[PDB]
Amino acid sequence: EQVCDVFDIYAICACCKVESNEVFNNYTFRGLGNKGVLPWKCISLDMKYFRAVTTYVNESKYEKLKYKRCKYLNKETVDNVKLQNVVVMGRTNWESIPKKFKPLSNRINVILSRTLKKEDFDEDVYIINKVEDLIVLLGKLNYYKCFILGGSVVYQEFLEKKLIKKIYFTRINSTYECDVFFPEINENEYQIISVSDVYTSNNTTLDFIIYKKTEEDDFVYFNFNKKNSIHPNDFQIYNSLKYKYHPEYQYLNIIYDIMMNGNKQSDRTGVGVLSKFGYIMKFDLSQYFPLLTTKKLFLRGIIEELLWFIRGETNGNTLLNKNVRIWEANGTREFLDNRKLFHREVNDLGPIYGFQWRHFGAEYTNMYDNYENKGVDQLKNIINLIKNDPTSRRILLCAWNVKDLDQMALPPCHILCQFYVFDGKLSCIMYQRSCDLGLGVPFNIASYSIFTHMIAQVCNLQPAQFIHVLGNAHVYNNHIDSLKIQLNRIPYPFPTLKLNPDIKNIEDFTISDFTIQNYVHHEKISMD
Amino acid sequence: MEQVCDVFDIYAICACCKVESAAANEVFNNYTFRGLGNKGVLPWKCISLDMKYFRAVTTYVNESKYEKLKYKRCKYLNKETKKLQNVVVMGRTNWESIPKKFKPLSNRINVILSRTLKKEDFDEDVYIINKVEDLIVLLGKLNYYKCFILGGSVVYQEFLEKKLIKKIYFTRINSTYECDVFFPEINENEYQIISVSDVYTSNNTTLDFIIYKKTDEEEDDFVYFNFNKEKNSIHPNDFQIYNSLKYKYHPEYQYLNIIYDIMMNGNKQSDRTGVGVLSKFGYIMKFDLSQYFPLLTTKKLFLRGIIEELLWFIRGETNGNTLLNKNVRIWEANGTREFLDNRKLFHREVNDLGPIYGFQWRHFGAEYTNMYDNYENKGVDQLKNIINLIKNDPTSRRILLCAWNVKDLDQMALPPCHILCQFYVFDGKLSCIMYQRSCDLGLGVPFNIASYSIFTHMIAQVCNLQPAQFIHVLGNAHVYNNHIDSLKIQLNRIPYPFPTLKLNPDIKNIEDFTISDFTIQNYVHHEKISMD
Ligand SMILES: NC(=O)C1=CN([C@@H]2O[C@H](COP(=O)(O)OP(=O)(O)OC[C@H]3O[C@@H](n4cnc5c(N)ncnc54)[C@H](OP(=O)(O)O)[C@@H]3O)[C@@H](O)[C@H]2O)C=CC1
Ligand SMILES: NC(=O)C1=CN([C@@H]2O[C@H](COP(=O)(O)OP(=O)(O)OC[C@H]3O[C@@H](n4cnc5c(N)ncnc54)[C@H](OP(=O)(O)O)[C@@H]3O)[C@@H](O)[C@H]2O)C=CC1
Ligand SMILES: CCc1nc(N)nc(N)c1OCCCOc1ccccc1/C=C1\CCOC1=O
Ligand SMILES: CCc1nc(N)nc(N)c1OCCCOc1ccccc1/C=C1\CCOC1=O
Ligand SMILES: O=c1ccn([C@H]2C[C@H](O)[C@@H](COP(=O)(O)O)O2)c(=O)[nH]1
Ligand SMILES: O=c1ccn([C@H]2C[C@H](O)[C@@H](COP(=O)(O)O)O2)c(=O)[nH]1
Repeated sequence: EQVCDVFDIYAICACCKVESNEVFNNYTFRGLGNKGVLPWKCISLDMKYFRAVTTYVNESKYEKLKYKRCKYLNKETVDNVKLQNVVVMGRTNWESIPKKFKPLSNRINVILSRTLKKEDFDEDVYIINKVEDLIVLLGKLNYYKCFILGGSVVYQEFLEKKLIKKIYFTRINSTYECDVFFPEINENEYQIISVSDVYTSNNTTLDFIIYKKTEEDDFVYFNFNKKNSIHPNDFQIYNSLKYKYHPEYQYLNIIYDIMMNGNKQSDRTGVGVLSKFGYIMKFDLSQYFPLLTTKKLFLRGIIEELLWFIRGETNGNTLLNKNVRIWEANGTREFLDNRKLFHREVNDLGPIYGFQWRHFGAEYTNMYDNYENKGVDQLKNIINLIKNDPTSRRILLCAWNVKDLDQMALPPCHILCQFYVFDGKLSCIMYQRSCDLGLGVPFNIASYSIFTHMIAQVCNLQPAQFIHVLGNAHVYNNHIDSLKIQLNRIPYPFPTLKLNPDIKNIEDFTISDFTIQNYVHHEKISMD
Repeated sequence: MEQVCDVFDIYAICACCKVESAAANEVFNNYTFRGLGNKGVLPWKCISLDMKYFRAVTTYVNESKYEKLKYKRCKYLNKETKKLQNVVVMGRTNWESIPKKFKPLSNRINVILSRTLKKEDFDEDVYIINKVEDLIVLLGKLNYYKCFILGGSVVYQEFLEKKLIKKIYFTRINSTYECDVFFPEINENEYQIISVSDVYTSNNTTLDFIIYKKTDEEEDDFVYFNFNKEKNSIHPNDFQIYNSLKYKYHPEYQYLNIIYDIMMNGNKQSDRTGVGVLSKFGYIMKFDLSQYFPLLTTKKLFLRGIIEELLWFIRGETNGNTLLNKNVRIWEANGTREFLDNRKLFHREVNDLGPIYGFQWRHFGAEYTNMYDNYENKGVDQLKNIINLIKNDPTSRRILLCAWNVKDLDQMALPPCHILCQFYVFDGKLSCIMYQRSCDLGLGVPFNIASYSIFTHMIAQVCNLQPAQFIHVLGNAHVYNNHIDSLKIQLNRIPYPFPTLKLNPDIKNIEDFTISDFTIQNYVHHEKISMD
């Protein structure tokens, strides 16, 4: 029997990044305080979380805890003759709390001090001289759970003395000056078991993770009727998590589903795939920018491609001269000839995305022609519908021009975008007919999330949801080993995207107008 | 105080078919499914999935939960506190109908009610009882998990009348057979449906399974992660039946649950019509066409028009008169002089709908002139192309049929709501995704599901494939305000097992179907609803 298990002693903390290709690990989030106070001004949502966790009590479960504690102390009663949690603090910590919040409401307040005396305190608020006097006080109290609230000294000694059953760890994804830090967590001592959704509060993203020390028959009946070379230990870390609420799991769960249940199919490359048909993912752009964190991703190229689209260009050389090689293989002489485009100049990609967005229906000649005022300017049309008729159900942008497919270097994977406006907020669905989960889809989420921001800003709206509909969704067999590595990495809180606020027209964006902030990521993975 | 059926966990399990009586404008209720047996045996040759279910339910035990049951029954009786098995009780006629190679039923304690036979007349390991009261006595002496009454009709009736049944596990066999004995009519005041299963096909019939009921560290962590969960003027009891159900696995709940979500959480918006809506953005529904045809059952739907509309599409027609002459009025309001003038289509003849679905499917990119023109070999015949892709390049990820022709939208009576179909082929089976930009949940979506489920069958058949999944992606999904009260009624109806769709197998080209090549079979449905 362990003391922390008998007396249910937990730690709860909130750590930021600290002012120093930077490498990342859990120890990236370690900033606790600065000059006796919190490193940040105010992060309300963590405050609300901290209070919610340290005040919550379950009466109907206390008798099992009381029974266990008395058995361990060779007693029949807590006596030895309104349930609340206990919260333990350091003196410096208790001094940093403003007066009007002390003692903490609905909690048994305990202060570890070597200089304070209980006479100038109340009797509700206890003072104890060392760690051992806590265990004595807990054995004499009725309480639900015991939360170590810090600070840095208290965390360290409790952690080395193995008195912590779980750590409730808030990751504050921003950087502050700090002089005190959470002690490094030994991953052979604790491991992450649950990760929350990602949130925005007071101009920072944050999430919540949990470290752990290392009728109903009718349901069965309805399951009376309930594959690929993938082994248990392959996804040990992935399957060991209990709560996977981070939105990155929307992408990772789809990969897991394809690996476990996908259909074996052949492809042009001869690599072969596992495929499934029909998925949705939803990302809340008001709370985070969903740039994958379980590997490193770069954004300059996909931003340039998007600016290239908006200009309505079809000339692959424009990208190539900026060393954006997304379309290079699709514009070679051999690739075009295999498309039977024998009279197409190298890197002339034909009436692809940008041409369809600005000139749908115009006759394509070559990438140097002047198409001004030719065909339908869809992009201008949708921006005008969003501004002037926001409840239209016809706000769609379509790249799948059936008449021009064979003239394109290849037909679009991103068939269409539809927009939706409510209470000054813009959402976007993108339908993708063909989804390379390992390589393409991480970039695709970023492209159309950025696009949704761009459209929202030029329409004086706030982005809300990017909604990604996947058609033929596949994992190439040569990515399977790399994706096994990636599925067993635990996501970090997402970054944020900042657009130059001065840009008010869709055509005025330049590469320098986009900034990714606070991107914390695992190391790059060559998909192979 | 405590009821006998509660102490001893006495359940009924049965399978009921429809019974020959049939007519047009037939009314349906729970009592529609009441056929138990014919001439002392079952009315059907063999429905194996029900047999599998019946075996799983009546053989399943949970050892962990026995100790609580053992204490409960000891307390009731004033008693002191091989493998666990269930008890199964059969009437003598029921026992005699089971082939010998299955008797006594495996892994279960067998009990037979009889007066004309005594234990000496049986070779098998079975208990004979001659009164219901003796079963209760026997149950007090045995160690067992649950007690299931297996019929026949006499046994069912007397155990219901004695109020000895705690739950009825009831299979609805959605086909008609000759019957001479019948499950008793169930009292809605005495028993209510609490769970409904997925719909299945077994041995050329659909069926589902319903249940009538008699009328820790990580646990706290879950509370923690919900710390930030904090609308529309809809009352609780308005969805009393809908929220009473425990398990809603019938595939019709994919539609019903979306309606509920829009009513509870939808956004109040204006719209092009002026009625106003509640709306949400982005849903997916999946229907398994190998197991059922998803024609909604919580209200009456007709399919003749949408089939004729689909055949009109495939012919490439844009002439609304063609449908009107078949007394199909789906497109009538979009073809009037007034409607076309408001579309600024002043030079368009009445009922000339312009370059809409049919024209885009057979002639995408051709210049539209009028509904009477000869368009042969003009534009892209994408319907022909995707059939050829499905036959000759089935792994292609480019098998896509698109009605949203951006150049032609303003020439259309109205822009298409069904933007595109993508197809997927694996293991000789065809699946279809349809993307719908705008979805009238009350009136349009029920018909749209049916239309594209039929189209998936037609494309599957002419490509010698079997239909697998119809997948329906909703973009702007809305409920019109004038539909809300109709939908409140409908959401409190329990779905029936789905019908089946059958096609003339001789039709081998997509263009060769006629209205008489389609048969919907065993459509059981609630009353038609006027959405108002
Ligand atoms: N972000 C977060 O999650 C949290 C951050 N903080 C920040 O942390 C900082 C303070 O942490 P820190 O500076 O380490 O000070 P602490 O909060 O660790 O308290 C330290 C004091 O507590 C007393 N104490 C500590 N250990 C013992 C012991 N074993 N027996 C008796 N008395 C003991 C001593 O006071 P004496 O001199 O009487 O011995 C010591 O000086 C502040 O800036 C605060 O804002 C605080 C709480 C949570
Ligand atoms: N589809 C389904 O779910 C099921 C269908 N069936 C069908 O049901 C039909 C048979 O049902 P049914 O005809 O009603 O006959 P039952 O199976 O109900 O058994 C009736 C006989 O059981 C004995 N019995 C019943 N109650 C008592 C009692 N209280 N005390 C003593 N003996 C009793 C008597 O046998 P005796 O004459 O020896 O006294 C009575 O004649 C068959 O067609 C069978 O295939 C059967 C089970 C389930
Ligand atoms: C940063 C919040 C927090 N977060 C998590 N996850 N763990 C913690 N150990 C933690 O610190 C709580 C103890 C310290 O608390 C305060 C410290 C400084 C100022 C105010 C407070 C508390 C307040 C103010 C309003 O109401 C309170 O209770
Ligand atoms: C239709 C089955 C059934 N279905 C549900 N839902 N409820 C029931 N009360 C039920 O009857 C089971 C008792 C009678 O059973 C048989 C009757 C005729 C022939 C065979 C059997 C039993 C067999 C054969 C295979 O193994 C068996 O047990
Ligand atoms: O932006 C893109 C472009 C391509 N792909 C992937 C999907 C397929 O693996 C392949 C497209 O080839 P086809 O589906 O046309 O065969 O590229 C993406 O995921 N995103
Ligand atoms: O097959 C159809 C055709 C139309 N609608 C509905 C959706 C909208 O309520 C209305 C079309 O209006 P707009 O989206 O074009 O405004 O008709 C459907 O649900 N299904």
